[PDB]
Formats: sequence, structure tokens, C-alpha cells
Amino acid sequence: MDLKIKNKVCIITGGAKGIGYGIAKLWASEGGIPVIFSRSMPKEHDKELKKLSSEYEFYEIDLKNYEQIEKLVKKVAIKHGGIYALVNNAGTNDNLHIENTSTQDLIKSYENNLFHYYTMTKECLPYIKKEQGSILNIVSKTGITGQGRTSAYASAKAAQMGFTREWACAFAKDNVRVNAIAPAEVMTPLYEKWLQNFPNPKEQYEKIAKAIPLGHRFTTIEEIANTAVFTLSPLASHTTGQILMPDGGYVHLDRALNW
Amino acid sequence: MDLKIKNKVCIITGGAKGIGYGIAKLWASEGGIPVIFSRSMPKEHDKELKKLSSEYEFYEIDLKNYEQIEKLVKKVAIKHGGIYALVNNAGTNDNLHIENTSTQDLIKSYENNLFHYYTMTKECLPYIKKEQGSILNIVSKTGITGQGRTSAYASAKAAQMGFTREWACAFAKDNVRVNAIAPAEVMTPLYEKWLQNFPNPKEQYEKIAKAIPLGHRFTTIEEIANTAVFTLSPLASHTTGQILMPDGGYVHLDRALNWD
Repeated sequence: MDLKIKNKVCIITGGAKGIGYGIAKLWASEGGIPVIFSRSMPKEHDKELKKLSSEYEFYEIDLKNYEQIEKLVKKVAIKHGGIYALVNNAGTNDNLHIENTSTQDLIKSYENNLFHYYTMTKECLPYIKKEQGSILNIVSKTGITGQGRTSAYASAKAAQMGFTREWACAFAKDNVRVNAIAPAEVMTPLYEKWLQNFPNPKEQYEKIAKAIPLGHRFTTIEEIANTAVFTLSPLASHTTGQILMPDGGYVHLDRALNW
Repeated sequence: MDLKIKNKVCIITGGAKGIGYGIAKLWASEGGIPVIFSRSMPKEHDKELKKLSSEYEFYEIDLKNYEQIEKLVKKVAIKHGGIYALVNNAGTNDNLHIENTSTQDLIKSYENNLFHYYTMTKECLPYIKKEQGSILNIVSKTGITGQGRTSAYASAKAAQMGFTREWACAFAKDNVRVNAIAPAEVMTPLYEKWLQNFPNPKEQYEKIAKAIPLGHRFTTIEEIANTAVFTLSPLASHTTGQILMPDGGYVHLDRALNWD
């Protein structure tokens, strides 16, 4: 299947690790040019991305600094001639519960998880409109389902679903598509380290994983990336405003399901 | 992108024309083997599918005949060694409004549009489970949004969304994925024929298409097929229970949206 993304530039925030890095590698392996906006880039990942895409670039960026985003997005467009797509992905679940988190720390969490989806999209939009490209917002099941001790992350993820619908409305006339992917449980190196905090890591994994109908196992980075890159590509040219769940059935299947 | 469907068999009901045929062609272009279950097969379409896949087959079938379905699904599995996927797609919008349609005629509509989704899936399931394959139900925006003068079609399409969720639950343990695609307005030769019946076909098209946010134009068969075949493939290996809308924004974006 020819995704028709050869030499198309995609900026990926938080693209140096985890889901974002999986999207970056697949974008490059399909002929696209990934541009990584992250605070840091592991040297081994820089090496692999360079092997996959000779025009790939890493831009060291503090996504809480709006002026740095404006400067760096413009440098990307100058270097490459334009931008076809943006994947907003930087952020983490910081488990900030309302009952012991101040409003000020909610806002600090939004600085880390929410506001740069807006700033990045604002600055990329003139270029993405010119190329009739794509915006993809990586969100989370938690913005749909809740979780119970993570008010700041849950509301940021839902806000980004709202941006997805709003920007889909705003730019459909421009033939710019705007979609989101809501992963549920995705195995990443960071998740693996978290599981290793537990007295029995395999037991904790199985405790979480048994609630996933399809295979009682976490989604893979590859599975998220496959749907992300297909959705960004022109082969998904009438898909907009969608919140996509490649999640093993986590959101939609009967909560009581078991083996 | 390597979809990893080389030599995998997919049965497509209503696969001789329109959306089903687009799925069949793309399945074959990507290395899969499409098997078409329909009442008839255009000669030119048979020629094109054979050009794409020497093992493609057309089986003439009355999808209201459950025993013929049983016998022909078995024939496919014997011939090819198994079945990886099923696309349930046969049916039409017959615009049967409740106020002037008897319950008997509702049921006759279900014979045309609904019951064979169950029968086909029942008979394919042992084979698809063995191959840890995929079931894809083609439904319609109308099962979600309603329309207003098509009770039989709307309820059949919604019933099939129910089957999608139920079968996803039933066979997740078997690593069988079950999903649906809900197209909105898809340009097909059948749609073009329907439009040509109006005194002003262009204006009728534009009246409908102006309500589609992405481009004020119908979805293409290729757009439906691309999402269908990707979803069927092992690359969507954690996608199940989904009702997918490649639809230009028809279901989800503000109904008031316009280009002003």
C-alpha cells in the first residue's frame, strides 16, 4: 500500500521516545521526513532516524516556551520548504487528583500537557493549509472514560478532543484533516520501568492487561503508529474530526467481559 | 506500507459493484484473494479482478437462501484451504418509511439487507477463528443519524453495529477482530444513476454535497476501500469493536457548518 507521503514533512512533538518515536520511524520508513520537537533526543534514536531519513531533524525545544515554538516552527519551514503534517504528542499522565492539587498546579500541568497543542498547531497551520495536510492529536482513553485520580490529564486530553472537532470544522474548507488517536494501554519503555517499581512486575502487568478484551495484552507502539500514519496519509483523505480507538476494545466493549 | 495480506482469502458480499467492488480490487492489488458473493458479476469487473488475482472467484448466490450460504462458504474453504476475512456489504437503502410499510415488508427488507450478515458470519466464523482473522460490517451513517423515511434500512444498519460490538466481545478471546465502516455519501455508479433521474442532476448532487464539510463532495469508493482494507489487515491488530467514519465530517461536525 503506497501511502503517498514521500518527502512530506511531519513535525512530531514528544517524538524522541515511546509512541511519538514509533510514529517518527514509520513516517520515515514510508518515505516521509520526520522532524522531532522534544526536550532531548537519545543518541541511538538520532542515529536510527538519520538512517531511515537523511533529511530528518531534531529540534531541542521547551514546549512550555511559546516564543521558542514560533521561532523553531519557522526554521523548519525555511529548511524544508514547508510542513505537511503535525502530530501533537508531547505530555505525560501526571496523576494530579483534584482533592490535593491546587488550581495553580492544574495550570502548570496544562503547560506541560495541553497548551502547546494549541501553540504548535497555530504556528504550523499556515504551512499545513498550503499543502492541504493533516493534524493528528494523540490523546488518551482517560479523556473519554475518566480514571479517578488524574483530573489534570483527563481534562487536558478531553480538551484536545475538542480541539480536534473544532479544528476539523475550521479547516475542512481548506482541505486540512484533523483527527485524534486515543490509545488505552500501550507498552513503552517508560511503562515497563513503571511496572518494575512493583513487587511483582509481571503480576501488575497481568492485573492491568486482563481488562483488555483483545488478547489480555497491551497495545503495541507499532499498532498506534500504523493507524497514526495511515490516518495522516492521503489514503485517509475523507477522514476528519475522528477520535480513533485502536485500543483492544478498552473503551467500547462490555466492562464485564472475561475469559 | 506492507499490509501482510498476501494470499489471505476475504469473502465480500455485494462485492461485484460499488463499495464492495472497490474493496475487492484493493484487497487483490495488495496481494489478497477476494471471493465475491453476489447475485451477478459484470463481465468487465470479472476481467479486472482476474487480472489482479488469478485465484479470485465469483460465486453466484441468493443471500436469502441460508442453505446455499452454508454450502458455498464450505466450497470456498475447501477450494482455498480456509477463510481469513469476511466483508458483509450486500444490501441497498430501500427507503421503506414506517407509516406506509407493513411489518411483513419490513421483514422482507431485512431478508435483503440484514439477515445474511448473521448467516455469512456464522458460516465463516470457524475458518476466520482458525486464521485469527477479521470481520468487517459495512453499515451506514443512517444507522447512527437516522434519515426520516427509511425505517427498514436505518434499523438494519444499526442492528449491524450491534452485531459488531457483540461479535467483538464474543471473539476477542480468539484474536478475531470485528469492526464496521459507516459511510455517509459515497459516489458510485448506482448513486450517479439515481442522481440522473432528477431534472437537474448537478444541482441535486450539490444540494446533497454542500452538507459534507470536507470539500463539499462525496466520499470516493477508494476512500472507503482504503480504510476497509487497512482495518481488515494485521496492521490494525488491536482495532476491534470500532464503528469507523471516513465520511467527510458528516456524522461528527457541527450541522451548521458552511463556507461563509
